[PDB]
Amino acid sequence: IGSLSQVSGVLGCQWGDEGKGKLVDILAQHFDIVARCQGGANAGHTIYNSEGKKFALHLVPSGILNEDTTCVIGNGVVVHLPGLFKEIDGLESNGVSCKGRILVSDRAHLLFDFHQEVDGLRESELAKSFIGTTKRGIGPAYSSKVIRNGIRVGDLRHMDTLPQKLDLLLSDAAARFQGFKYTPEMLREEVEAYKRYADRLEPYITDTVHFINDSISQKKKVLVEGGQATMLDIDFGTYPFVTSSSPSAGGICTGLGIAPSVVGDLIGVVKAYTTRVGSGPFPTENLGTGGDLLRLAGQEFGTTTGRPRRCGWLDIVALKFSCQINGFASLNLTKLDVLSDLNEIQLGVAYKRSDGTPVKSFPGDLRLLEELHVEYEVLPGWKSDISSVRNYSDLPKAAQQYVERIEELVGVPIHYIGIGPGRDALIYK
Amino acid sequence: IGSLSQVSGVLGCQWGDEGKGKLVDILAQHFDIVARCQGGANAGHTIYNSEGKKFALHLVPSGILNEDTTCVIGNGVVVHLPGLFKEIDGLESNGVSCKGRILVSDRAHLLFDFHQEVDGLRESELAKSFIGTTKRGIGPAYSSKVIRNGIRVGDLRHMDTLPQKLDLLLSDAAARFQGFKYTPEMLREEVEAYKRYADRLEPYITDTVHFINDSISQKKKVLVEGGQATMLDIDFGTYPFVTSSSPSAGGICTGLGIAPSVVGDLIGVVKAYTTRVGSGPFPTENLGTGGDLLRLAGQEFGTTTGRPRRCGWLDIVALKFSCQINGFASLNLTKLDVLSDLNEIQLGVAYKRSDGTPVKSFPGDLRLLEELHVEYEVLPGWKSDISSVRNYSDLPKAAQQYVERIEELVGVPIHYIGIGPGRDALIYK
Ligand SMILES: Nc1nc2c(ncn2[C@@H]2O[C@H](COP(=O)(O)OP(=O)(O)O)[C@@H](O)[C@H]2O)c(=O)[nH]1
Ligand SMILES: Nc1nc2c(ncn2[C@@H]2O[C@H](COP(=O)(O)OP(=O)(O)O)[C@@H](O)[C@H]2O)c(=O)[nH]1
Repeated sequence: IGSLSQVSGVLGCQWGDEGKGKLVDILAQHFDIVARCQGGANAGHTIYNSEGKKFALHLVPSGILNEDTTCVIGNGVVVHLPGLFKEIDGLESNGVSCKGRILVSDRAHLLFDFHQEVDGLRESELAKSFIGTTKRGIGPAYSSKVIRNGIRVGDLRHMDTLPQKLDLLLSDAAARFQGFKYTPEMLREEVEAYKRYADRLEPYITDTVHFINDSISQKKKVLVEGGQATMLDIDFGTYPFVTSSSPSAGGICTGLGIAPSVVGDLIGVVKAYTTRVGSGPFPTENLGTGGDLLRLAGQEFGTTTGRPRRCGWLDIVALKFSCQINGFASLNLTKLDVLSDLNEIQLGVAYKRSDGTPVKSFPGDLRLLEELHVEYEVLPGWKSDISSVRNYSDLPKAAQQYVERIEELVGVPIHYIGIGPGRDALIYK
Repeated sequence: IGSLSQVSGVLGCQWGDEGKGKLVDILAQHFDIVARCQGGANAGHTIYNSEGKKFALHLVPSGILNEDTTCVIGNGVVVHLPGLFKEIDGLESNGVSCKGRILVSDRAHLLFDFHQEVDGLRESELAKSFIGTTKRGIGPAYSSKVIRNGIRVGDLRHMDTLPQKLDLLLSDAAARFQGFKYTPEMLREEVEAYKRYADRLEPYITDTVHFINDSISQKKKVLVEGGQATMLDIDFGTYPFVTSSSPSAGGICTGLGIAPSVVGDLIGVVKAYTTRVGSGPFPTENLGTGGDLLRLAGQEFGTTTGRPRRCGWLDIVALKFSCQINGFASLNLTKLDVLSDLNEIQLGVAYKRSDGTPVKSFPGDLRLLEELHVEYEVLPGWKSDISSVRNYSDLPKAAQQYVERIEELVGVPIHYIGIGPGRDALIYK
């Protein structure tokens, strides 16, 4: 743990809910800075302190629980101020003092209220391939960024031109969707509202790129927190069933201003099995007993909705893919304890076409991904409670073998084994 | 030169026309693969072969002149098929055989004809300050990618659904801009057109991610080609006066599927001074005779338009910035020969606010970037022709000192010095 590189990172290997939050929180004990690089409020990093208090971070980096840690919100992120403050409010009321510990990049883009209303207006137009995003507005935010008419955090320091920028964004949104209720009164609404936010955010705004780099040359330890998993990447994911950001290792560079040569060891958080929140390709998805079971044992339900999340077996093909894309040094096999009630465990060892020809690497073509079939391997499951095991060799032999099997197949070793939602529930290897 | 890492790369440090094309063409001799990772057709890499023929690449990687080199168009790119073929056509008629040498990623997005018409509709609609783009539609291309409704290269293998995707994109475009002439006839137009493109492009389409990665473990040499310069990066540039892609080192990872730990030595192409094609923040801009002379000796005029480009002194503040963002190993100081007529050469050494407070690092705030003033340094120029100098020590002492000074202020060594547009006009150090 203390042998990690000066600039380490934590990324997701599957489809989003691996359990990075827990890891970052545990790792932040030996890191000066914890910085998020991509995504937005769409997250939901759940952590439990030393006592057992349930903290569900969204924008604020998971390392916010460590008092001697400076949290940085990078440039690749899309901050929604109303929500950011609300998160800070309820964070300080629960103990953690966020004063001068949350550095918000001035190059990061502002996700506005209209961005959220606009995202949803497009959902009622989608066919059977609708996204799972409940009007969050991540797409529209990055849309504006790329178009180059979006507003950034540093733009809040020029309240004179802010209403001018606002008009355009709102004009674009009104011209597009007829359902968008746009009035000259609503323009003045967010202008006054964001003015208060601008005054409030002021102390927070800082040059992230400069800070990170300066800190790095100052020998300060930096732990980058992966927004989501790579299979949700805008490029390497299961397009179009992905997020608009870059959960990949590249997003650390583009989202923080760090050179590739500066990025150190990356730990890929892999769940003992797999899950997927929205719709789309899922090769190892189980729609029966084992599926309903993994969901209950892992409590794989929406936190805000309670909607059942798709469950399946650890996809080895999809995992080797994420391993090469990010070049992970180590892996964090989470939710191992979920497999404690399994008689026999399965692994998605290979892909093969309808016709029989083996599939090379994880394909980008959604169709081929929904046509092919998986070749499983069955490992003997241990049937004993393990949420109390602290050492490695104390683990049931069947469990050890499962871990060791994933390593043999993937090539990347596992140094972290999660066996419970607890902060202390982690087996080092 | 042969000491370069297995996976090298060449990126731009200023605002676009540094001279990478020349360099990649020169470096391609010792590389098995040359791959573009970001941007689109907006490029204009000019190169001269052994004889003196002027080749102006756009989409095809600059290493296309080397017969034993397989060019790869990564996934971060936005290919406009009509233009790509037109380029391949006029390329093969000029000698170079592109058969089985241009590998087009299946995960790359397709820049459509409507994307170009749409892009131009937003500039004429806007009042006052524009962008200065030739209406190539790079922005809208990435817009759709982010929105996740954009069509990719691999989607051409499913002609049955292709017309469905088209309708959405065109619907989005028509709903937004009233000026967009959309008819059910123009839909079928591009459908039949792109069917032909699909059949023709078929041989080219390959899994870029897999190819690159597999090739790399096979010990094949890969030279990544930087689209443009980092000061034009969507994040680290001078927003909103930047491109929609990531010309940064990160773009190599997100645009190719290469892990940061895999990316080797990056070479930063720096002009002996600075230029800027469009409008926007340009600290070192010289509106006097100094810029006039600088422009003429450098031939800084649009190739397609003939428009005069903004000229200035080598910005050290902007250069150190790009150097930390990409973490360059070496630099390629280009167009040195342009300063051969200069009595004295200046360097933008520091930034200072209106009140006097020093501006730490390169700022993101465009306003601050247009308010601050630059503190220059004046070095004695050599007044001799050097376009024929082959060895380093053969260069006038004043020239050597200029080179060594840039290395002292920046911290990154210069191993390549350009003294002419020629293929052979490069001094190694
Ligand atoms: N049962 C169990 N829960 C775990 C384990 N590791 C983490 N968790 C919990 O699983 C949930 C996954 O974390 P979440 O915040 O949703 O994932 P994130 O996407 O990385 O933010 C959290 O409630 C964790 O405390 C484990 O080994 N077993
Ligand atoms: N005088 C002079 N011209 C150069 C030198 N290096 C490159 N050039 C010219 O300027 C161009 C530089 O940018 P260009 O190729 O248009 O695109 P890039 O890919 O952004 O470099 C070259 O193609 C040459 O014609 C140099 O050392 N001296």
